[PDB]
Amino acid sequence: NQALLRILKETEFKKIKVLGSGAFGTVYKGLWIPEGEKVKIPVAIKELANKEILDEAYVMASVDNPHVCRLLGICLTSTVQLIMQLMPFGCLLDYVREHKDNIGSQYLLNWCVQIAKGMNYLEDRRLVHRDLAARNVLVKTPQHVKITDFGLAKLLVPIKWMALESILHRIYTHQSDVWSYGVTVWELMTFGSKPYDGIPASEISSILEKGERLPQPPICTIDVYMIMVKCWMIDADSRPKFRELIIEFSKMARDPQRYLVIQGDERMHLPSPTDSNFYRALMDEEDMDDVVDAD
Repeated sequence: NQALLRILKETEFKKIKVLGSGAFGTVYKGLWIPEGEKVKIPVAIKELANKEILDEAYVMASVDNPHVCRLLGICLTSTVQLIMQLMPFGCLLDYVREHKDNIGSQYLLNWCVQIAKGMNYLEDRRLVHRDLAARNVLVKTPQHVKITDFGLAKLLVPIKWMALESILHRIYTHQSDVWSYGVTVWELMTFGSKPYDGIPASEISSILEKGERLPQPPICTIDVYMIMVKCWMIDADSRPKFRELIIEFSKMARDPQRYLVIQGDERMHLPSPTDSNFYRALMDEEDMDDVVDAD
């Protein structure tokens, strides 16, 4: 459906401020000015054959799930610029670093559920993300996270997030996405530690072949670490399925203290109904499955 992608002229938007720079391009806070109107509407803009580009943009614009960000519009000039909904809380990687040791188990486990729900939706569509990482998950509210940057990897190298077969053979599948999910979970549980820090990307493949993996995060029980380890099995078909991961983390979220050990966790519960309602009226009106609370 081409009605899902708005083609914008550069005259009706302007980049105002940089939010982050990558290898794919630069992300700006921006403003949309509807033609014939006076209002400035805050948006996010990412500046990176047109037919090949538009073909993929239409796919990205078709993504409709509470946990994957949808491409809303595009402007093609000398540059390709993408427009999506601005999310003030930013990327989850920054969020966990800036809130280190101050995040409750209920939030961490529920984020794992939500990311796996978003990836399952892509898998059902037979779509592969290719670049899942904490830097590519955004916070809509503390209770609601969303995968972003879908489509860009294919459209345009994260060795330390990649499945061995991706490193060696540039094979990308749903099951290589599961490997990167495991690394993403590791990032969250360590509050944004760098994976294999101090180790050259050039030797990651040899480290993995020797059976070495990312270490157990200090807050993870053995059951949680075992899920991560299963995500990094050499045999792709022996790794978990996103559908299974949804179920597993949803179970842990029902008894969160049994699965993560976090100091002061008893005062880091999910927000009250009052506060959850305020957050939603104010910045999260889209429909979404209820978060999993403790039994």
